[PDB]
Amino acid sequence: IPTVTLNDDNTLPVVGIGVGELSDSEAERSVSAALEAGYRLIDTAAAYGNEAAVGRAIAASGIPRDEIYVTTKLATPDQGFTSSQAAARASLERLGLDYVDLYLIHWPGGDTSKYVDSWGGLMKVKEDGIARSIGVCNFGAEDLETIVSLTYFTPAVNQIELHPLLNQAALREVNAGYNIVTEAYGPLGVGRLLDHPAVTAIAEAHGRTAAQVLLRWSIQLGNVVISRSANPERIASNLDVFGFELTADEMETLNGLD
Amino acid sequence: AIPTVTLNDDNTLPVVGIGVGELSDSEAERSVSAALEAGYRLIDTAAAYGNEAAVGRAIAASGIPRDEIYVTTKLATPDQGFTSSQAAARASLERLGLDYVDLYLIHWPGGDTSKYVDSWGGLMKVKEDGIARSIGVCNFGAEDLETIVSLTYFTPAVNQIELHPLLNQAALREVNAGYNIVTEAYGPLGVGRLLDHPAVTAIAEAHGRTAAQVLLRWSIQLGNVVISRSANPERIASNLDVFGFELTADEMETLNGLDD
Repeated sequence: IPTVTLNDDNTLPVVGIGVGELSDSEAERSVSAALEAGYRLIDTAAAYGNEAAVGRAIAASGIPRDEIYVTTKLATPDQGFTSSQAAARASLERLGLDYVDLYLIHWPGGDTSKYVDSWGGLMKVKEDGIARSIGVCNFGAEDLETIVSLTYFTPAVNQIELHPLLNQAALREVNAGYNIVTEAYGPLGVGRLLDHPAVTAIAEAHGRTAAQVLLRWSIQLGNVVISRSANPERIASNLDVFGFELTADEMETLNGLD
Repeated sequence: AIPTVTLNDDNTLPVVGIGVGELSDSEAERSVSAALEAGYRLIDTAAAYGNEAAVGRAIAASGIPRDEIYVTTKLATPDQGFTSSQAAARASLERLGLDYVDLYLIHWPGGDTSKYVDSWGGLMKVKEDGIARSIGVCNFGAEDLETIVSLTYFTPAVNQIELHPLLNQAALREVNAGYNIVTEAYGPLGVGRLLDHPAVTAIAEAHGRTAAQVLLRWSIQLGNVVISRSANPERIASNLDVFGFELTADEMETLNGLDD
């Protein structure tokens, strides 16, 4: 499956699975199903409380470590320069891993000093080999300008809620301007977009599912797209989004919903 | 006691409810059963979800009097139209195993304006016939609302939209209030991420409440009906316990400032 090349020369798959709001057993099952299906990009977070579960599914998968792309995140209670560096290490211990592929600040917050410090900490985390790449979630233009101007180190990724009713055109421009990759989560709009008349028309034109169209659109925007879990049958279906492309007109239609 | 909102048609709905979007029949039956046992009475389903029969099985199985339960379902987009929406409402009732629904909604306006205007006229008949106590819409913008109100003279009771502190819909809530339309929020946790937002966590700590409880309480204090995505029996019972505390004006202001 296709990759994007990050500004630090590392690569990520353009699709992954997220495990937010999953219990330990649900998380472990979901990751294990996704890996069997062909997913390699796994999105977790310390705040989810299920890193150990995800680590267990990874270890049992029998897939080589270097083919898996593990993302986790700094929990908000652990924000800060010194504390973030310890937090990343604590996540590794829970995951049973020697490194993660991508490590993210989960939220900037209104205290600029805290997220600036967190970013300086994550810079040390990358330097130390603890994370291959570093990035952020839900940073606006001003938040990005602040870390770039004060630290001189640009995030690899900015993770944001993105779907045709919230297409994030403005922020994608800002992201791309800094050579930051946009990572989309919530690609289905809380399930509602699966019945959107424009989505259904395009799905029917291609003989694909509504979810497939939603995902393919996001991929064609240049996004890395994270699907929530899921079920073995739907997981396999969602991954099957590289055998068709949406036309310019189809893109324009979906682009006009926001 | 779970408080209600009073709709423009004089009917009332509980201020909190559970949704079964993206659930299998098995999951929906389990989630609705759990929610009802925990004290939820407002249930949000849709024809497009394909789990109406499962939801209806759970409602029937509960033994709770029908008149204490508030069932919402929705017109699937393939069924839009004046004549077809009236048939669709009845097909939903048959799947739900019910004689009426409390709230019946157009799922999406769509680019075909004639289609949703006709759907709206059909739903007016559905309400006239007693098949739905109240009728409304999802994801209608100001132009969509002006189109249906100007052409049909009948105002929706509810406008259901995604709404959380990173997408607070202040503008659409103003549009809705101008028409005396109740805003119904879904995705109140922002795909789960808001559970770890520093401002939410500080306010949760101030109250000795969970982050989810603060997020739902905020939405309630905005005047919304708030639908929670289906969760575990432990979580859903916790999420329902949002009426023994109140966010201060400062706390509201903080959570209101997150979407900029």
